[PDB]
Amino acid sequence: VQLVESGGGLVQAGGSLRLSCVVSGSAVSDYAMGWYRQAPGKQRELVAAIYNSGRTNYVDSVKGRFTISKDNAKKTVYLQMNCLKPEDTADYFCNLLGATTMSNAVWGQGTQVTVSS
Ligand SMILES: [Hg+2]
Repeated sequence: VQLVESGGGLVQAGGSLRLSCVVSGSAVSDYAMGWYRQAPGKQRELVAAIYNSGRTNYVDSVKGRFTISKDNAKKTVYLQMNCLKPEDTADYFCNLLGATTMSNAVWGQGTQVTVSS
């Protein structure tokens, strides 16, 4: 898969961002997708998942604050990020679910989110 993230930036605590992930091919239509984040001294962790049916789930720390969605026609996955806190500072990536362990996974450059206090 080919993946290009955008929308990150510097934001103030309490603010909002909308991240986009444009995917080549039909991955958005064919596979469950997720948004991941990698904090300074950590590994990539799944924070939001969207399943083929349109069902979603979230890690507890972002539930109610972040919303994952997709547009099949635009081959894009979105992460609406509200109620941002400094602890959300991280590099954000989108990918097929399982990409942290599955063979031949490919990652984009990610998009950096920095939340100031
Ligand atoms: Hg909130």
